Amino acid sequence: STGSATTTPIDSLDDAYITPVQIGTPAQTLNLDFDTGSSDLWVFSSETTASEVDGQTIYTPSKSTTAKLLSGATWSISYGDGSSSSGDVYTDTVSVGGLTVTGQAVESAKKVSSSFTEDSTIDGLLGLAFSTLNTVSPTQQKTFFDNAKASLDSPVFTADLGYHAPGTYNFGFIDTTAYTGSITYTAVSTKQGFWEWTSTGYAVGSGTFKSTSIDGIADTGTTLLYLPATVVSAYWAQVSGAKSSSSVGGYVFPCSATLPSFTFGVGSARIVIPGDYIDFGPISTGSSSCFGGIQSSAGIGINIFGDVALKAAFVVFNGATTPTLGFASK
Repeated sequence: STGSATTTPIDSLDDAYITPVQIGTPAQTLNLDFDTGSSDLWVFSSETTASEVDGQTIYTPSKSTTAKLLSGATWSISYGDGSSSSGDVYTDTVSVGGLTVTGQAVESAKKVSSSFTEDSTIDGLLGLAFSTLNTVSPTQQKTFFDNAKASLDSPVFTADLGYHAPGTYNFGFIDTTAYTGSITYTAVSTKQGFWEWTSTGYAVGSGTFKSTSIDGIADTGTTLLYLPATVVSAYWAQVSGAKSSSSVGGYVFPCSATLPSFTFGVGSARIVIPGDYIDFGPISTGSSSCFGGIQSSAGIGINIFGDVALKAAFVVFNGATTPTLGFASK
């Protein structure tokens, strides 16, 4: 089997992407944030504290004839941005772009933090990291990908995120029309539960390539590109007037600038992030100070190849017995 679904930016800045997901019988369609940096499928629901729901579409398990309470199961998660959610668990039928899993753990939110409430466009998350990170207790649950894997034509999914435009998540096949040149595969460590790999270096604009190992994670659920302070300083030093602002919480730059591209290495291959991808617009409405899309990972504890990087590539998440990551230009 295979699945194919369109993923759509939630706003004009590509702050996140939502993908429609069918849950239950009859289908309840929710727009979820596909997140290769976490491993829980959780949804706004009929159980969510009413004051914490503001515009989202909710899952009502009592209206699904295939929903079954997973007795005794609870979940609780906190993300790297400080947001959180928690609740109980159902199993139900879940389909993505034509691909169907029965008995998928659907984690029903009883509580969500304010950032989730304030984002009316995201109805929940669908985790695509390794199932070892799943928070369900006392019996850890498998991700959608994990559950589908054996049935897929090939044990892979691919992320093809758009710049200010829709893109695609495919399951079970590689669309050879969706990229240019070749796919370069690189090793993955699953020891932290992430799609963790090592970039071979970087370049700023038309500058020379710096060969240096950068360990980080391929994370569709993170907006920006988070890299070591040395690398990030070298980038923003090429933008007149750019500076790190502790009051804003990162590098800002004059909205009148033309940003340079940023290249990262995948083995001997190179992915180029156009400068426009690195502009996240005014820090506040009407400001001429703009927020940068490349930020320091210092104090995160890990480097993160978020959407800014990933949307510049066609990315293969290869879930073979020995997982690997593949990157192509497009």
